[PDB]
Amino acid sequence: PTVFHKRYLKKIRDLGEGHFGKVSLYCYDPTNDGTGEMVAVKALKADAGPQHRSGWKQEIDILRTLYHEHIIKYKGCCLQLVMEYVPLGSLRDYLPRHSIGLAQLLLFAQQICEGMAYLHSQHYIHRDLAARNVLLDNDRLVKIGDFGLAKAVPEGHEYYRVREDGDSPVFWYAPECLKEYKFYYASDVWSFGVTLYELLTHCDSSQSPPTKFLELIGIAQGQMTVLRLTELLERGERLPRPDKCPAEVYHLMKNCWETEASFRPTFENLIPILKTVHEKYQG
Ligand SMILES: Cn1cc(-c2cn3nccc3c(-c3cnn(C4(CC#N)CN(CC(F)(F)F)C4)c3)n2)cn1
Repeated sequence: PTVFHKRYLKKIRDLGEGHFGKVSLYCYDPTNDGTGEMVAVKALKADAGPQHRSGWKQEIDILRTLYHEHIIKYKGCCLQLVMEYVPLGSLRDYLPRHSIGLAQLLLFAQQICEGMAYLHSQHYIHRDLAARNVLLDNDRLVKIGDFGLAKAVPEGHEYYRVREDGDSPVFWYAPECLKEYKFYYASDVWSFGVTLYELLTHCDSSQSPPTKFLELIGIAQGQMTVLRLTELLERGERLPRPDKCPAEVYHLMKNCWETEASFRPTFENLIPILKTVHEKYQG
């Protein structure tokens, strides 16, 4: 509802970009003095089609109505999406550069669950839960930073019917997404399991989910990369145990990766469990 005037928005640097989105850092200086507040501004790339353009207002309305300590703060519009600047950036860019302890990773893991549990309680599915969409406020504060794929689950259904795209993050997806094209709340849990794997590997590119699943599938599979991913997943093949990752944390990852969606923990279930595991490694 807040209206930011384009003239006061002074671009500083580009922060990140997706297939049809771009996020840039701006100083909103109506004067020109030190008061100039730092804002993150998200806009639609020129190439975006009318499907992604129509679902952009819907994105803006999702973040508009989400108020949670582990969800990026919405500021207003100028359409361009004005949000808070989350100082240390994505975990994907941060972790390969800063060696963070196991205890802190488990703490970040917990906060992702609280934001995710809150999101699910508002009847929304994220569909893009990955380390790149989790922003670092400080060494003890994390936030879900992008909702480009987020969708409301229709009232009388337990899943959203997904429209098989090219920009879909298939290496973060559960088999029911890849095979039946249904996105359950339990499908975000599968992705959290992947995100936890990313945190535990410090977002190292050589150990990333696409790197690991392609070493298994092969890089010359024609139109069959998704199909071969589905069959290895249904054969019970999973990402390896991140080196130094606790055995119990791995079993919790593996349990987020149950082939049967119903056998997976909810985000609510995960919070008491991660709080305990964190407390354990905090000592
Ligand atoms: C020191 N330092 C701070 C930052 C910083 C701060 N903020 N504050 C808000 C957003 C960001 C980001 C940022 C970087 N990538 N992203 C995305 C994924 C997500 N969250 C959005 N995606 C782009 C599109 F699709 F939305 F357009 C990528 C966001 N980076 C980077 N280095």
